Amino acid sequence: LYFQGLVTCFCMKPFAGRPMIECNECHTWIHLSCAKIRKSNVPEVFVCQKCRDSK
Ligand SMILES: [Zn+2]
Ligand SMILES: [Zn+2]
Repeated sequence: LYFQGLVTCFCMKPFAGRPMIECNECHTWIHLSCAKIRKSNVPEVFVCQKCRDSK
């Protein structure tokens, strides 16, 4: 049950045992649902919105 209360996603809500996905570039852990990813179609490579719009 580690990191249960840890907030890493941009939505400011904690892990809470919800499915997560890591940005391939900034290494931030984002909620799978916040990443707008359907559980039936999880990409090999995920890049968060912020990294996509870098600089
Ligand atoms: Zn989130
Ligand atoms: Zn990123």
